Amino acid sequence: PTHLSVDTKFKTEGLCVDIPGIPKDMTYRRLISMMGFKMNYQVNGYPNMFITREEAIRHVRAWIGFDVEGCHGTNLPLQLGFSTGVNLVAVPTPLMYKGLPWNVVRIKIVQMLSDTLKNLSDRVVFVLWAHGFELTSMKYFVKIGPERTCCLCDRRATCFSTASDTYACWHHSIGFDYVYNPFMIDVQQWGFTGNLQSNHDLYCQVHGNAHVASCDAIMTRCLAVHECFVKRVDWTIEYPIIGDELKINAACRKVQHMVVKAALLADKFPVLHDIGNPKAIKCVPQADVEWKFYDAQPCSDKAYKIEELFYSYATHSDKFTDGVCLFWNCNVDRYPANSIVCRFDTRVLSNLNLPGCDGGSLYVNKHAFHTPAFDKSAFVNLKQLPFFYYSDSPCESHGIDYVPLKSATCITRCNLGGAVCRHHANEYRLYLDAYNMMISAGFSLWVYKQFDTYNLWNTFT
Ligand SMILES: CNC(=O)c1cccc2cc[nH]c12
Ligand SMILES: [Zn+2]
Ligand SMILES: [Zn+2]
Ligand SMILES: [Zn+2]
Repeated sequence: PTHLSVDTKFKTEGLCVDIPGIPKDMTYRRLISMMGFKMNYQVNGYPNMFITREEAIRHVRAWIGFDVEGCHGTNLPLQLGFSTGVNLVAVPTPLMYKGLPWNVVRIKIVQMLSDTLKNLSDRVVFVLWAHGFELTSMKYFVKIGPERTCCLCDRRATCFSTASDTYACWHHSIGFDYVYNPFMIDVQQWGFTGNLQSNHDLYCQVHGNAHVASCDAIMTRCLAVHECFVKRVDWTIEYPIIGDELKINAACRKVQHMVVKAALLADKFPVLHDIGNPKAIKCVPQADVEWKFYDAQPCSDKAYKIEELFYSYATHSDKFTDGVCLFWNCNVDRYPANSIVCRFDTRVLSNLNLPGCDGGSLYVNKHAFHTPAFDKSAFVNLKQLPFFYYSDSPCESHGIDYVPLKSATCITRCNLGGAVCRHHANEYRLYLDAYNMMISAGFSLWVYKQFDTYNLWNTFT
């Protein structure tokens, strides 16, 4: 069982208000036929328009919530809402657009999906809370057939043009009018009691219901993300490389060793309390410090209460007041004052970060991590960690042309002694690039208020 069988049953109770008299017994095969799509027995890579919950999770970057509200059935106009906040009105003659015929509506749909998805996925997954009109309207903007490649490149075809009779991916679809071979999934098939708003509002206070189709489309994708990434967590699923994943991850490792090593040199803490990843390793292996590890998986729902991390039942818990605490991506409600902290800012706009549930976001870099909403108050006992570069390594070149470096934040023997050497200038600039890579990727660094880089200069005496 790799794909969803067309002979699987589709619960139709949710479709009987827009479609009165629909059979209770219904397969995907009969539903697709009813929707106007002739699969004509095809073994060419597109076995079903609808996908499994598992296939949907592997393709989370393609998720676009879709809702159609029957505004006034090729007799009345339809309001087409997308989780992008777009509302289009199709006529059969929070961004809201006036009534227009399908021939122009379908052009806008291709433009919008292509701009949204080109840098995220090779496909679209229409996430629905199906009531009837969204499925019966797909024949107006969707064409299906064998799997294909773009006319201008080797990527999988996601759009079709009736004007030129050619196929294109999301990058080369300008002027294309049909969505080609889309995927879709009905959230109602997962067995819910009650309507969309009641199920959504159980877990999210951030998306309201302004009664437009995009509002439902957003709430639908939000509820799907909650079910698949907040309540259900699968860290085994790997996701393709689409951006700066390898550079961002390497930068995080360089930044972590740098910041922790400098803190241990500047304030000579005897013990370090490392909380978070149960698979974490000593980021500064040569440090003198007593390195103690505490297991806490990434919290995907709400941030950990600092108090519950010490709830040791009938035994005494450790005193974190001695030494320093390292919370590298361990999201707590209020950090202790003696901490070094890396906290992902969920508000960041990027191709790695997808909108999440209740203010949080779904960070997808090798794995999907739903992260709780960023909260500035978690850092009240700390300060924003300033940029600095520290190096005790020898001033030795080993060899890109050179411009002399002048910086107050290059903490080296050469800078103390008057002039930065070529090696430390190359290393400072590389470290500044990795630092900016990680900050721009959404990460934020915080440190105990007594942290001072002035204390680092005397480690050369
Ligand atoms: C930081 N957390 C602790 O010191 C600790 C120590 C011993 C048991 C438990 C259970 C939860 N936390 C514990
Ligand atoms: Zn292409
Ligand atoms: Zn929501
Ligand atoms: Zn030097």
